[PDB]
Amino acid sequence: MISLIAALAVDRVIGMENAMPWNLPADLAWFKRNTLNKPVIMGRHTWESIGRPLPGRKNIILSSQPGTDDRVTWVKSVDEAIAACGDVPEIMVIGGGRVYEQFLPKAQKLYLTHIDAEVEGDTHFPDYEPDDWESVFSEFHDADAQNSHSYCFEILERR
Ligand SMILES: NC(=O)C1=CN([C@@H]2O[C@H](COP(=O)(O)OP(=O)(O)OC[C@H]3O[C@@H](n4cnc5c(N)ncnc54)[C@H](OP(=O)(O)O)[C@@H]3O)[C@@H](O)[C@H]2O)C=CC1
Ligand SMILES: Nc1nc(=O)c2c([nH]1)NCC(CNc1ccc(C(=O)N[C@@H](CCC(=O)O)C(=O)O)cc1)=N2
Ligand SMILES: [Mn+2]
Ligand SMILES: [Mn+2]
Repeated sequence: MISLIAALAVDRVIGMENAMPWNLPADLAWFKRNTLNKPVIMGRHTWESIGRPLPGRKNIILSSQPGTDDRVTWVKSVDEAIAACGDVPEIMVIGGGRVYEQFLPKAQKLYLTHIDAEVEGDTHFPDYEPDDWESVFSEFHDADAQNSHSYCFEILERR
């Protein structure tokens, strides 16, 4: 099964100038917890924004160019990415925008964080048909001393 995980600000913004302007440690804890010990698939731009391999996870990067780092696995197509994961229960697709768009039709599950933030961005989460998805978990949090915005963890499963 293929899953997508993402953090969306208002108007499905997910990034700006190859970075994420907000800082939500609670959300990054949620990301870690839901990805650890699973393969993660990402695009090249997202690899360059993270800046390092994510520990405890098989890092798989999509790029039409040859790899420039043997600490991670490089692939050249969507099908090859999926094959490189092997026989695992859950593949996590961690973006960015162009990668998300390609894996959304294959995905059975979405892990979305909705952040109450107004941010100008250049990258959006793909527009998905709400009828196709059933919310099976929701958890709202108010802002606190560590998290400057209110946010909502949501898990959706394809109907
Ligand atoms: N808020 C969130 O949840 C997340 C936000 N982001 C943000 O998204 C932005 C980056 O997203 P985006 O600009 O769309 O870039 P992507 O991360 O989606 O990566 C795009 C690159 O990945 C390669 N690629 C994608 N698909 C293929 C394919 N089928 N075959 C071969 N190569 C492929 C290409 O590399 P190449 O050009 O070398 O061929 C392409 O240029 C950043 O700002 C990041 O911070 C990222 C993840 C999560
Ligand atoms: N919900 C969600 N939030 C995000 O911030 C996110 C996402 N999903 N999907 C992809 C993505 C891409 N960018 C990044 C950037 C940094 C880390 C990172 O440093 N993660 C550490 C966090 C450790 C912690 O704070 O607990 C990790 O080990 O996963 C991960 C993904 N970011
Ligand atoms: Mn197999
Ligand atoms: Mn806010």
